[PDB]
Amino acid sequence: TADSRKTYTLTDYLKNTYRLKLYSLRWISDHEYLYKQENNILVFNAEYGNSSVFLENGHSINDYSISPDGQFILLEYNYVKQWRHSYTASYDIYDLNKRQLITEERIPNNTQWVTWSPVGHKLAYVWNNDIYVKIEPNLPSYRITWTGKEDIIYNGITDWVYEEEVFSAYSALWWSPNGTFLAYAQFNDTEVPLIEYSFYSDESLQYPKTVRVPYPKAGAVNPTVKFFVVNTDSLSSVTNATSIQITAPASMLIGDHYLCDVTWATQERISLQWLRRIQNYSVMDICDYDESSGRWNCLVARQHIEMSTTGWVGRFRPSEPHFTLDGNSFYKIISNEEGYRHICYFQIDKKDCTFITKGTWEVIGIEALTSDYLYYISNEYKGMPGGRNLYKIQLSDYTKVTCLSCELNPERCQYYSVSFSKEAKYYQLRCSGPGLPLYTLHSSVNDKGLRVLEDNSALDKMLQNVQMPSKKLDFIILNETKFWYQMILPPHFDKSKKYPLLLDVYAGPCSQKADTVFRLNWATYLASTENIIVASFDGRGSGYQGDKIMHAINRRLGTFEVEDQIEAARQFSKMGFVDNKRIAIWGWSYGGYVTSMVLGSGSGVFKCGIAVAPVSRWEYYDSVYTERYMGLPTPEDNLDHYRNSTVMSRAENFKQVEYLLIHGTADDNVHFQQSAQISKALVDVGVDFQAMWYTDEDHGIASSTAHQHIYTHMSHFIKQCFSLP
Amino acid sequence: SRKTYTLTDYLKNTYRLKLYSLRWISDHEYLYKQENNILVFNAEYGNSSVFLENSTFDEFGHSINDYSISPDGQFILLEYNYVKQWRHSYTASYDIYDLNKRQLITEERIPNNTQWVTWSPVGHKLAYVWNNDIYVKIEPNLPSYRITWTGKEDIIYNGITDWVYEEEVFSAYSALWWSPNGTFLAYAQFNDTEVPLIEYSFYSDESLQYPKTVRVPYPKAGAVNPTVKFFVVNTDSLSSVTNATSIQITAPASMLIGDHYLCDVTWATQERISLQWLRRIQNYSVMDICDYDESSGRWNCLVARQHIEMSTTGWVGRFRPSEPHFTLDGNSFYKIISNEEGYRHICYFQIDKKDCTFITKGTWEVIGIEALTSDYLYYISNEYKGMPGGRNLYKIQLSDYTKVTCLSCELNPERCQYYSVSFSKEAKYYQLRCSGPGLPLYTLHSSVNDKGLRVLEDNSALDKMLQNVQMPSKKLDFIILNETKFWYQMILPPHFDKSKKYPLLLDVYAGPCSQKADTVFRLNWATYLASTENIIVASFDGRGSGYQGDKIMHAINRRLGTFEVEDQIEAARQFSKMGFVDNKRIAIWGWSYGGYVTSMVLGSGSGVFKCGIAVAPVSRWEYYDSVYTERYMGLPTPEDNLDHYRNSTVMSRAENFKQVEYLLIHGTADDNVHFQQSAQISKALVDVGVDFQAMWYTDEDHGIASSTAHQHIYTHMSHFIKQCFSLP
Ligand SMILES: *[C@@H]1O[C@H](CO)[C@@H](O)[C@H](O)[C@H]1NC(C)=O
Ligand SMILES: *[C@@H]1O[C@H](CO)[C@@H](O)[C@H](O)[C@H]1NC(C)=O
Ligand SMILES: *[C@@H]1O[C@H](CO)[C@@H](O)[C@H](O)[C@H]1NC(C)=O
Ligand SMILES: *[C@@H]1O[C@H](CO)[C@@H](O)[C@H](O)[C@H]1NC(C)=O
Repeated sequence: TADSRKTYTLTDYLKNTYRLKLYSLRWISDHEYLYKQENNILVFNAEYGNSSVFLENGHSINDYSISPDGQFILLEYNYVKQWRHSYTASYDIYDLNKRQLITEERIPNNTQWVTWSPVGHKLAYVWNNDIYVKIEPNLPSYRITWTGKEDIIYNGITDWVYEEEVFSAYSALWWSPNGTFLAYAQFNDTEVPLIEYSFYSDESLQYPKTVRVPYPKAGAVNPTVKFFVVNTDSLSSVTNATSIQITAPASMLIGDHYLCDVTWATQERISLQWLRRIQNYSVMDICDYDESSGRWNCLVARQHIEMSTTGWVGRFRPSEPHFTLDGNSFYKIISNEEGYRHICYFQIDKKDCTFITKGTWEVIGIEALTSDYLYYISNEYKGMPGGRNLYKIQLSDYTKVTCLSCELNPERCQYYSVSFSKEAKYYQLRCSGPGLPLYTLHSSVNDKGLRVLEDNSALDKMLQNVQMPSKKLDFIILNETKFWYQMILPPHFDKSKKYPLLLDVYAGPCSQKADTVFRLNWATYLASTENIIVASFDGRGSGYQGDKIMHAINRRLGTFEVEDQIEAARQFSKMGFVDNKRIAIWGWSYGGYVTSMVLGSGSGVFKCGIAVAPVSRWEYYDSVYTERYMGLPTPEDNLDHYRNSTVMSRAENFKQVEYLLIHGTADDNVHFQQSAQISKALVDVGVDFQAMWYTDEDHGIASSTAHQHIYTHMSHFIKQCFSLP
Repeated sequence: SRKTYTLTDYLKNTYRLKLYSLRWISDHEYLYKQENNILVFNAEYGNSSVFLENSTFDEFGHSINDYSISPDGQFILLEYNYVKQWRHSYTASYDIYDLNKRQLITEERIPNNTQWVTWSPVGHKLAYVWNNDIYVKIEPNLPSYRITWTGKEDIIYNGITDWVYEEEVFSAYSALWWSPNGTFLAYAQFNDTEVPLIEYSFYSDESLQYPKTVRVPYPKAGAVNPTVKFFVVNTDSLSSVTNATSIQITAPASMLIGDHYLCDVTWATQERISLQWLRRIQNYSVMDICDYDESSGRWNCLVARQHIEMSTTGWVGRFRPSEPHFTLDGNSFYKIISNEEGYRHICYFQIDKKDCTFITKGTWEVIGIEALTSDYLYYISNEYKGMPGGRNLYKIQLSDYTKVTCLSCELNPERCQYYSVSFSKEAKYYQLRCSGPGLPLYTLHSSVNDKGLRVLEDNSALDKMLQNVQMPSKKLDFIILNETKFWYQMILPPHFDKSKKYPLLLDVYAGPCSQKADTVFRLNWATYLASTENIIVASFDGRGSGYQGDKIMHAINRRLGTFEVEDQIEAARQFSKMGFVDNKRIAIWGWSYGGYVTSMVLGSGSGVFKCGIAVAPVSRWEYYDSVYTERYMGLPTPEDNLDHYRNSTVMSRAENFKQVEYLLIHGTADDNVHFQQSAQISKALVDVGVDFQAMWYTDEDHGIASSTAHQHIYTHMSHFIKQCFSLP
């Protein structure tokens, strides 16, 4: 009479047998959007529901991109991945009057970035590290920049560290809304040291190649930045156009520093956010074009400073300013007196700022700013850090708070994100759990529910045939403070049996792993098929619960986060249904670091662990991330905690545990170096362990074949550790 | 019951073999280090005195790695700051102590980053290499004379080898040869300008923030090789007012027509030198004999004195052309050469005649010529009892070479079947070294009447320790497959029941030229496996091992990864049907060429092997070096042998690994078999969805021989095997 449905199996996960539909769409105006219906790209109506085929069923096309004036379309193909965001591609442009490929002045192959202007059909592209502007797809490119040099000078695109860590994007250029100006950044990596690693390629390659990338590790030379802006409107200087530099404020010129972002606030006002390499001080420069000359006016009474007292500035970087349409006001998320991030309103002419939200909860992002409302996401509802809901607040009197999503579907839906059309006339709401993802469309006017876009009924019906695990989300209180955790529980869970326990850890700063999101992943398999409980715990300083929790780790990575994982397992351990002799832990990247530090703790709580692409020593990781939390590796600053918080210093304690260490050899992010040094430390101390390298894989180990292999291999390891035939 | 031989005993050298390492300094005396200081011994009577007391307060301030006494006993050279490079390559600091006073030499010292130093064969001249250039000192306390000016890191090598010449050709770092006197210094120059680099990462100390890329000129199969020149200097010509002049000797035109190697150089007299050259298609070698012309300063290589070596069945020599052994007069020499039925025997040559007379014959092989006097030749062979894995010393009369005496065969027939020998100057005395199958035994003899003089070391101390350990036994025997017998050994666990069912590890190497079944006493990993874990460790010599004639050896010519692999499987099969072996628990492992075989075996689909360990395997011959690879495989081109290069990769057999448990191990700083090779294996297994185990050892080279890594790799392999064999 026991349940005899199939379980959710490893093959299920790897083959993606059970598909989550995500209804991915792209707004193209205020009332119409783009959606791929299987083989076709449809255009839809927001007001109603009429759709029409836009493009229906040699070159595999990676993406299509239409100009804001509807007259041309770009398609990229021959797509070749670089780093996380960076790519090269070929581009051809077609007409939108006569669906015909433009034959003449064609964008070069090996182009690195392309972008329409916000209006009209202007195009700027980056190729061999220099910026080019096409006045029209048929006419000739104008060369804006002549300094570009492989691995040395980057114009209009980022170098490695700016791509991964500060911009989270490859693009380093910014059209004015007019289309008049084109702003761009220039990066100089001349003195940045290179990470070099072997790349083995196809078996046919007789000698291995070595990849060389400018990559500043903690306390190494950082690249330098310059900011320029060019007038594309009138630039009759066809051979040599004239670029106008805006310097950082003298506040920044005292040492090395970063450009964090640029925002055009109006047609002739641009905002620059700079940050010192000691990332506890950031300045906002407001710069105004003066038509009498060709200069810009930054440094004045318009500077807005942000200092961090108990940590660093922002979560992963200073918050983005949102400007009014007549932009001499802007809204920005800022940590307040009690240490919770809320929205402050700014006036551009001096003054401080005025908060318009408050409470023991955090605004995560401002999603849209209209002439009458500000929309934002927060975890206010039900006091649940792991929840996310859409809110709107009235502009003039900001007391008026409506939640747009909270009560839509409170059982199924506790984790919302949003996508607004042009002018925020409509929005797609995206519910990511704990139910099956639910995707709805709304009009802002009365924010009425128009339609349900996707309800994942299909998946739901399939899953009825499968023994699926449940997820429990709750909290424990260690010394005065609630700390949240989640458990993935085997089907037909029986609190009178003993189950093995896998702690899934990331535990990096700014981070959150106990949440309300629905996932089908490796944990799903472990719970369903192998009857393993998979838990996650957010300790000090996980994110989204105030600075007192988040900043607890400042200048002291690999202490309190590791501590809290241990004693979380101890508490989990005390409940009757957890087998104390079969507790394990695994994690990736920062999670690999914490796993390794836990296993080397000597705690005696954990039987075994798996570390995938771990950091091992903070001097090995990039300057922007680690220096944010760790300061600089010098005697004068924080060298001392840099040295006592390596994995290698704890190798002796690994004698007690079964350890599995995995790393891709072409990891450009966390370098194979880091695991190479862990293994050497373990060897030197006489500790046995298991290892696996993945040839030519990077940080994601994300090739279809490698993806399957790694999870297969980890499943074998876990099962043997827990004595599961 | 008694204690077993445990893994720790192997790793910690608990039970040590004692050696007796001596250095003949004359025709009747040898040096020997006893505990701390250096003794000099009279061979006839065995009495000794102190040559150098236990007082390194001459340096005192540096700990000495090694040292070297000048031939005339006047000086001692000590090295410190020893820094390993490749297999034989290293760099060091050096001081010279003048033994006939008390003081070290302080002015005109040997520079601190020196790459190689050697005394002359007599007297106390010195030649050394520093920044890739050769220097000579006529006296330790006189200034150095610079001989070469072209030296350039990683590009021009004077007096020292580049990678491929060090590893594969000379088997040494040195590329200089003093004449016997020695008035002349001969040296080779290597030019690696157009040789592609192998690049790999070196991670170094934890404190190194950025990994460094190591770049080494290394010719892979069918790439641009280094070129060589050869010179000789008249050292007696160096004076305060006289420059160094380096006379070139050019290769013969039969070599100059294409790519070629310098194989070896042998001084025949104080005025006569032999050089062996080898074509890159290694089917053809030429030996030149060159005479010094007094009033010219030239070296004359008469065409009439050339001798050429060709093969049909295969390549020339075992790993290289054999060495010539010249008579005192220098007008004749003896060389080991393959005969009509493919057996290596001693041929006698006159330097001006092409036709050579064989003076030994039989279905066995001469391994080496050890000594030549005016009346006898001494050599080692495996003739005795028809056992290819035994070695005995014989002597043969030069006149009636039909008169042969075996000098070691019957000295101790049960305990001693594997000998090597060290003769004195002019061969008045010799030390016999017995290496198995019993405990090592060292003896001294007089050549006069092959009288035994005394036992030097009998390892009595080790035997008595070993009486309290459960030691395994060694069985050496053969099977016959078709027309031929093939030899194997088994390490047998103590208490060995021939009806009970034992798990079997096949220990394999099986590279060309090689031998894994023999008479040697070893304390190793297999000893622990047998003694502690009760596992039988077998090895098998198939096609094309030595030392059993060209018929067996050349069988894999141009076909690496075929018959070698077949024969290991067959061997396991014939072991299988023994009542004392469990066919459900057969494993295989090997290192280097042995890792390749292991891998090709496991990927075979044989069904024989449950599991397997490959340590630093070759996976694809295009990845390995020109000299070794092309010897057996020719060139990777359509017109030659590319078809089989492509047919003999481990990667091609990836899908067949589904059925076995595979552990793949490789050091990341392997300069010899590059990590690339295992990296391609792993990728091919990944791409085919085959699970396996892996281990890298960062910064370890081909031998994985660092103290801690050695310990780690063996305990890791032991865990793997035991779990394979359901042992623990
Ligand atoms: C309905 O939407 C389609 C999609 O583009 C559009 O073409 C059509 O004009 C819409 N219908 C009306 C009457 O607006
Ligand atoms: C980049 O910086 C280097 C080193 O300071 C300098 O020589 C060079 O002029 C800079 N390049 C540009 C285009 O600014
Ligand atoms: C050994 O004794 C012999 C015979 O008395 C003597 O001639 C010789 O000097 C001694 N050798 C040494 C090195 O002690
Ligand atoms: C080394 O060979 C190159 C040819 O590639 C040549 O240019 C150079 O002169 C050679 N060096 C010597 C010392 O002959």
